[PDB]
Amino acid sequence: MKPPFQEALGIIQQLKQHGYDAYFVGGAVRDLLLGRPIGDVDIATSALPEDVMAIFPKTIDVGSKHGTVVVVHKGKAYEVTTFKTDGSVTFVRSLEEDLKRRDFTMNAIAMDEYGTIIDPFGGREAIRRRIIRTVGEAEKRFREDALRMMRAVRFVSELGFALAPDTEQAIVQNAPLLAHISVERMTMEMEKLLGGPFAARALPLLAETGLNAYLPGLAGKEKQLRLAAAYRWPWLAAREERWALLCHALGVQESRPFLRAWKLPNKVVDEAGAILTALADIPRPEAWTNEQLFSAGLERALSVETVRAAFTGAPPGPWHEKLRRRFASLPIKTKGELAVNGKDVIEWVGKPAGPWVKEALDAIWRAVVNGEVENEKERIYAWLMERNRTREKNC
Amino acid sequence: MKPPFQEALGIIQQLKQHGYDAYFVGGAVRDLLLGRPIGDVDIATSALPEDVMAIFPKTIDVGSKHGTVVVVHKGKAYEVTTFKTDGSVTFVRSLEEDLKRRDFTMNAIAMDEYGTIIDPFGGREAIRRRIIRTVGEAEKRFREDALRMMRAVRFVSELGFALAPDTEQAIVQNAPLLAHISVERMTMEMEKLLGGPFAARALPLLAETGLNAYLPGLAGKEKQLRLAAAYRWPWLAAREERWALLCHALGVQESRPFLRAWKLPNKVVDEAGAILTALADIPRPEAWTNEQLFSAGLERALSVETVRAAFTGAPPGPWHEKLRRRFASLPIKTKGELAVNGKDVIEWVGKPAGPWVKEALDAIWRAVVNGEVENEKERIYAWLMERNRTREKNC
Ligand SMILES: Nc1ncnc2c1ncn2[C@@H]1O[C@H](COP(=O)(O)OP(=O)(O)OP(=O)(O)O)[C@@H](O)[C@H]1O
Ligand SMILES: Nc1ncnc2c1ncn2[C@@H]1O[C@H](COP(=O)(O)OP(=O)(O)OP(=O)(O)O)[C@@H](O)[C@H]1O
Ligand SMILES: [Mg+2]
Ligand SMILES: [Mg+2]
Ligand SMILES: [Mg+2]
Ligand SMILES: [Mg+2]
Repeated sequence: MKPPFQEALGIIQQLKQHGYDAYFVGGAVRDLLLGRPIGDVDIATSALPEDVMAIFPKTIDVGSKHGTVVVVHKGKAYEVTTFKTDGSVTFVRSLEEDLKRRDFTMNAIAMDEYGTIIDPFGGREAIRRRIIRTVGEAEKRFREDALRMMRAVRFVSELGFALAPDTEQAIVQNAPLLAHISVERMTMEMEKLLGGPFAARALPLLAETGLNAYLPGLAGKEKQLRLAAAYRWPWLAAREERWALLCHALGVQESRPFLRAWKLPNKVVDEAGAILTALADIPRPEAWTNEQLFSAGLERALSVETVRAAFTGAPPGPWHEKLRRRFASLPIKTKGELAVNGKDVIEWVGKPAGPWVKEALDAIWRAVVNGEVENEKERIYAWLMERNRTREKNC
Repeated sequence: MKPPFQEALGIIQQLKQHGYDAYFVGGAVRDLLLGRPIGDVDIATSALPEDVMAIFPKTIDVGSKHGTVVVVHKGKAYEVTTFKTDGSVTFVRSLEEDLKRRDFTMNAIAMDEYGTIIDPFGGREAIRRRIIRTVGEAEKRFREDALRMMRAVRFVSELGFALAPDTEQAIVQNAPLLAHISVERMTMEMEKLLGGPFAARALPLLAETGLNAYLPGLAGKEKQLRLAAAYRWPWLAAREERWALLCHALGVQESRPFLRAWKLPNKVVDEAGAILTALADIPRPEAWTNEQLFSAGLERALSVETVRAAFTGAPPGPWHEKLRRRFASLPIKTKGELAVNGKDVIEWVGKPAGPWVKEALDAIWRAVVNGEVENEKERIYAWLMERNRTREKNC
């Protein structure tokens, strides 16, 4: 009894004591056997949602309508779900029927309270071989829920299994069925897929299967998805870093409409574009300017250098370290640190408030950051006063 | 900082550090002030669902569509919700706007990370006075969401506050609007209502307001709901015990269609009926038979005696204790313990399998339970053999 299951045992044990019968199901079982770090623990049972909610003190009703109830047990959330047959939903008492309806054999294993693997579909066998194979007829399953095809690919990215020959074939043959699946759902698969350790060969697969060109903005980018195999994807440590690089590798022109079409939240779309733009604007790591670094703020500069690294092969290590150093010597680090205020500039220049003020303050921060003048009132004043009779001597 | 809020502080503190601003809202603030045991802590914030989900490691998406996200923090689930204006939903940045849309002034208080009470609608006053008053126009609020009326009454039951004269008036004037609210939602209110410490006066209230007779099966039971005031409701310790007694007190004829019309889950409807039935079959605590006790199993017998107690005024103490004792001396406690098997009876009586076998086994368990014969094979055999030549001497 490995620690992730050890603590979830309470749940099974209690469902059993009320005469129910429950099992560990899902990736966690897969992971355990595969030797992976264990993902998160799910419990399937013969108990119906209102029974689960009656037995355990804290329960969250996530979706009891399709069998699932969240149980908070000794401090964590677990998803407990009644055994079901995938049509509205029908509940049963057969664990075997509940496994039959699961996507791939690896995912279709179960473990009992005593640690016994129950594996009626040869998932264990598929794990030894490292194969993603559909439970039952590859074709039928994908018709039932086209999204399964997407998962199959991401699983390739996540575990470096290979697609079974006939399962793969089914995908190309059943590609179209995707555009019936709501974007949101595809996005979370894509995101996982990009963060796969094997992302490097999952992107190409996205092309050699029919899946490309039913995914948003991946219309005929087949050439592009193949050359993607050369990108050092796994050093991307962040969501934005990922999307950014995806764009860069697909030669995406305007980041905004694309990342939007994927229904990613605004802040991510923005930040990804930010990185992307910075990267167009700084073509070499030495090229960073106090200005642009200040402008970008340490984090994003770092991400830029990481995304660059994932494209070049040059580890970001040394740059990240110089950026960290530079940033911490920037005479000011935010605009709010500026020792001088918009209203000061007004009193000094005898001009009424307006759009010239921004321009002033802008020229000032830059001058402070470039260290042309200290961040102190008296010295900016002189600086500004003297630079206003220079604009007179020029035109 | 009381312990319920102490641990939730983290959530606020983090939302604030990302520059958001969040408050403790809801019953828990009310509870705190009223001096009650604190119900469960909720957080309202200016941050949007996707921000909350971004900041906190474990999050459950219960309903981000209307602003709510559950955050698992240091081992508990908390409901975090973006400030909103009740129409689709509009998110704002005003805490004041978010409180304005809540049901009653007691429920519309707020507390900040430093323990400051923010109370723009005089909830604090309404607590001092012990009054349920609508936030804003009593009439308008009930039109917006008729369920509010139900809550007001259950809160009466839960806190012993009185309804404000004009709020009450609004209920009678706006009673009809209930039949637009789905039963399920009324059921959970009713259930709380029945388990109030003041249930004794909430049920009558249900009648003196127009609410009665838009609640299922409470058509013109006005007379009955008033006399309900005399029932010792607060000793009912269980859901079934409650419904049971509610039936008994409404003179409900057939338990089953009634409890069903309330959409309670089946096991409850069943068990309630069980208790109710046993109660019609045993009119005095002394009257319990080894038979009927064995037939009911300790739990239910106890529940019967408690439901009786709530109707009579005689404390169930002594009976509960004798039942516990009797049940633990029942020669067998389940039908499975019987020392003799259906197939034994066939071999013994030379008759083919069939419906007479049940009848035999039935007569046997009863005889064991009544202690007419030991629960042992050899002795049941004789008992049965000798009782089969008695049915010959009789007809
Ligand atoms: N689209 C689907 N069709 C059939 N079964 C599915 C589908 N999606 C999920 N499942 C089943 O339920 C589980 C889904 O859980 P989930 O997708 O969270 O984790 P997992 O696939 O097991 O691994 P991971 O934790 O990495 O995501 C799978 O184990 C599989 O049994
Ligand atoms: N129908 C409604 N109309 C307006 N506001 C509501 C409504 N239902 C709930 N609320 C608001 O949200 C909170 C709902 O919390 P909830 O019903 O869970 O607990 P509570 O009423 O505050 O007290 P308790 O924990 O005992 O139930 C209330 O405090 C109130 O602010
Ligand atoms: Mg999983
Ligand atoms: Mg978990
Ligand atoms: Mg509450
Ligand atoms: Mg809580």
